[PDB]
Amino acid sequence: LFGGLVLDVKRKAPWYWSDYRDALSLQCLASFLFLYCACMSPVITFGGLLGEATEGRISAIESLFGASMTGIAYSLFAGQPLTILGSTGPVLVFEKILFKFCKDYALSYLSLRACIGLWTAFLCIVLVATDASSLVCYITRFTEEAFASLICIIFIYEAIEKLIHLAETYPIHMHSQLDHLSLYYCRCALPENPNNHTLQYWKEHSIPTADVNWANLTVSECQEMHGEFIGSACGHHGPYTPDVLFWSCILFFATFIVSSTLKTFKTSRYFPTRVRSTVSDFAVFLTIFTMVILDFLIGVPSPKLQVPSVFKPTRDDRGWFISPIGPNPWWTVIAAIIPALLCTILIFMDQQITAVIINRKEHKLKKGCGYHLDLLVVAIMLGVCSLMGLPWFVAATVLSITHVNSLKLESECSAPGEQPKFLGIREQRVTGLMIFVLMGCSVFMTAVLKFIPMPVLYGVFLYMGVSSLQGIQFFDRLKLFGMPAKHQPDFIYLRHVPLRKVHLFTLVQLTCLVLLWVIKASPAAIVFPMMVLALVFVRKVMDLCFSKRELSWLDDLMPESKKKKLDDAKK
Amino acid sequence: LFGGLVLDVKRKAPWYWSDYRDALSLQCLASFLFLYCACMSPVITFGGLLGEATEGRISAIESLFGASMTGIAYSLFAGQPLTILGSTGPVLVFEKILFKFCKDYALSYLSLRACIGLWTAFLCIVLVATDASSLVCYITRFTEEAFASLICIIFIYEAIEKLIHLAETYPIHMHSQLDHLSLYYCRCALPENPNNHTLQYWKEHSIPTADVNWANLTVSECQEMHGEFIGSACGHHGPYTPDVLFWSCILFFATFIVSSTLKTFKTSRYFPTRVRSTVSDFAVFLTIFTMVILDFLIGVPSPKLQVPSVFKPTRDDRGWFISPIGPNPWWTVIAAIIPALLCTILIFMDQQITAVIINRKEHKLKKGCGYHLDLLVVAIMLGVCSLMGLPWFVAATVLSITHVNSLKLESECSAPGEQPKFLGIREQRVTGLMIFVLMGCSVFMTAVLKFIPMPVLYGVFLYMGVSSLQGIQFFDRLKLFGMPAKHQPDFIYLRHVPLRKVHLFTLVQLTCLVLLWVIKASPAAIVFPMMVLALVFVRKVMDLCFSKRELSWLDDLMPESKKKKLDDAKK
Ligand code: NA
Repeated sequence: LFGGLVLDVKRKAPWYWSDYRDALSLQCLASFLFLYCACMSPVITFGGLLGEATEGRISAIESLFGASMTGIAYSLFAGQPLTILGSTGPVLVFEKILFKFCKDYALSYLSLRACIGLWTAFLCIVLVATDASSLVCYITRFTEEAFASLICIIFIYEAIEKLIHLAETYPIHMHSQLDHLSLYYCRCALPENPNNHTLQYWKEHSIPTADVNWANLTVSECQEMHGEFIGSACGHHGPYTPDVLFWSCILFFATFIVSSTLKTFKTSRYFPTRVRSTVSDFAVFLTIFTMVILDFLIGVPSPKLQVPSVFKPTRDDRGWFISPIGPNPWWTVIAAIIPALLCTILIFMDQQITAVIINRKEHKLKKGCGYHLDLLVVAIMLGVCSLMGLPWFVAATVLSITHVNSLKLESECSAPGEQPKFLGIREQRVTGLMIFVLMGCSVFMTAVLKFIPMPVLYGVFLYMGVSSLQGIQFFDRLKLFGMPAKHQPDFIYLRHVPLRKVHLFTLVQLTCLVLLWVIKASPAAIVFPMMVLALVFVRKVMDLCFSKRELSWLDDLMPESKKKKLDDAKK
Repeated sequence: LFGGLVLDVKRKAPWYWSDYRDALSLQCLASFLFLYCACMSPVITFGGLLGEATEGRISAIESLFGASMTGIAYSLFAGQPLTILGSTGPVLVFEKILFKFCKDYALSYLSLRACIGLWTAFLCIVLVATDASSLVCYITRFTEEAFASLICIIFIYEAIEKLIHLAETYPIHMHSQLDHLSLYYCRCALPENPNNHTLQYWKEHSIPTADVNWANLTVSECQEMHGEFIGSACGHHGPYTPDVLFWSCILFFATFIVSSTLKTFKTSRYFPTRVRSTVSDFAVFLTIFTMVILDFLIGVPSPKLQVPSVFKPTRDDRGWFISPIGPNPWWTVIAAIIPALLCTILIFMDQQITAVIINRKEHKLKKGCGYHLDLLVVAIMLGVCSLMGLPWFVAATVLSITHVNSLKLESECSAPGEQPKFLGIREQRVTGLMIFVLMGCSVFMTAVLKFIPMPVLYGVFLYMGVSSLQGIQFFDRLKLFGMPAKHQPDFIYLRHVPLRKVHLFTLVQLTCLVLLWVIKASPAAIVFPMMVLALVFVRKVMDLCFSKRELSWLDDLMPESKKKKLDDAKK
């Protein structure tokens, strides 16, 4: 109820200091380096992708600042501070819709977006007052996993989409004809039967004496007269990249084989435990390090994550921090209630589901946890980031899970080679702080990531997407389609529910994935969070479609390993 | 004594028909398909490499003809049908020196080599008459593993090394730095301040008015015209290749990863076992299938394997069948006894050590073998090859072993995935025949391998090298010196033979390996076989340096498999 959220803080304050001294060097150092690089790339790409859309009033710097701020407060005042936030599809689409709505009565974007951001923030406060942890517990595995797994796959989907997309901006000579190598050339030249736009572009910009200069230009230079890249070395607007496409694929493919090699070192027998694990958690940093040397030696001009080195608010119509919201006539502010209310619901439900996925019996919880405090800290930080007109980041699934696995407490007497002991997972509360502090300080740090190529981070991302789901029981079953039925291990959840019913839960769950997939692909697509509601309604039905016993074997709330221990000790 | 190799044939007669009907498709098909390709490129690089050496007296086709016969007869008429007689170092150097010796008193090269070939054939005939078999016992695991490990290590190195050479002969740019890509050029041009060498080459070949040609000649034409390549894309003699390095590396890595993935699919569990196992054997065939297709589609010119379709003598002044030697001074033929005596010794020991390495009991077969038959068919094949003026071939290590490992019976009764029972190996002896049958018929066909570039054959080569060294006990151990003794792998040495004693033995084995290694690298390298002699002498000394019980564990002529059975049935 109202004033019952105090109990969360009271129940985490004795533990608060005790969770700093928990932290160690040689593990956290590595986790911080890993998450620092990981977290930086989506913020910048998102900031840019969003920059074009909301017409140059938002850019890399605005996303960097809001992201620094958010990370610093979240890692301090969260009742589950192990979620490492990252943007999602509803925000990106929502902003575009806000933008399309903001093409009439469009006197300031910023004042309208602060009014919308404030209404949804304050509403998130109204939700934590009433009924934020009075319904949350009604959920079960079907829906939480349908949501988690589907999202995780998109993580992989855009890792690949990122690579294939590059393939469009970097083409190749499709048959080299080396004998004709010395004949290859490409020069810029004037349009032949030129379009009006090229025509208008040339006239109104006033370029004098272009003929002495048109015989050969640099790559940027031709793009500014809009001329044809004519030659036998031109098959697309972008010249024929010799090697970027095919090196990029080598970087991409080598990372996903090598990164998996490094994380499985933990169970190797060739060393004692002390030099083993410590090679197996520097992994992402070593893969960044070696692909960096290979790229340095044999110089392919492969893309990198670039960050600007100039510090400013963009468009000269922003202060660093700007309070005023007067320009829109007053009524629009009142009219914003219906979108901000749809958003407070999508934001609320995203957050809470993600909290449910952290607060399972996987990634064991040692101490108590709070829903209301978690929601409180996103709601206050959403309100202030919106008050400074900066980008929003919401608790993402795969990021939280990989953050939680990198730092971890493990036994002092490990079995010879085989049988590593999980023995919990760490919560420090200081690397989350430092990551977003050091990424805040990287407005003027441009050298460190510029070298770090884009492809190696893309592999890191896809590997991340794959390894989060090794603990999600559903994917295991998804991969059981071509597998025979006598070939699996004991898997108690298989022995007392028929094969026909196992496949039948996988087909239906897969149907709702396919259903999500098409709603995501609609030119609206914001129904998706609210779809988790329907996945609960339908779920209840299924007790009658199939026996209640028949779901107490799969969705069963306690994890499969424990029930294997339990049922074997009964017999 | 004499006529004592007859027992081998008497012991190979009973099995004769049963070892064709033993033969089964898809485990033999795939092996043939991978080998056909593998063996042709091996006898093609050695025939063209001898061609430059013998001023075009011996050709690759002469090499194809000798190879087709050498293999065809051997797989019919030997005592081990899984040995493949490959293009080996000793031949080349012998032929060099011989060519160098036939510059004083060397009117004819072909007749002199044929006389030596008949003499060394003859020397193996008196050797094979008496005691070919008895002296085999003096060779043991020490020497054979030392010898073998080095050969496989070298083979792996020249897979990688050959690839480096391709990048060296098709030069690459350190940095493209794309903006100036379009600015780059290189055109052929007349030599300025011409060197005496190109001055001379130009003059005597009589090619007038090259100035009108040298505005811009093609890469092939300029590179044999000794003209200077002048431009910004020529830092060196030839323009930088856009795509050859990265495409060759993609074929190389890809082939090395997919064949080893596929070959371990036996111990994966995605399908019923019967349809599982068939896929793994053809994987080499599958890597070939898909890479030929991919290169067919988007082409990157890279060197491709061609064979002379035209069936002829070389230089059109030498008869096919040639003639019996007679023109040379009679005495030179008698003088050839000493070089040929040297040759016989090395040929007998090189042959015999490879045959010992195949006829291990960890390499056991459900059939016999005959050393004396193998030398005998080698001796016939050595005389006929020499009388017809063709290249000789001595037993190569990796080819014979990758044959053996590629086809092996393995049980399908096993538990799914892990533990596929070893159940001996497979010696049908019908694939060797079928390989060499198809390259014999594929001497006037060239269309088959013109569409397979070298790099993919090189990735096959790297897979051959890595997978081959399975059976070598020593290399396993070298890789266990890092492993501690807390959870050390089960090697017999820990309780029966002290770590100190295993180490002293491995260090002395390694020193004699490094000594065989420097000997190989020596500008003679005739001395490589006689060293094997020394490896015995040194073996004897240790009979006073150590108890004999403590060395019967790793140099046993009964495998570990038997010791594991014995020592487990005692306790
Ligand atoms: Na999300």
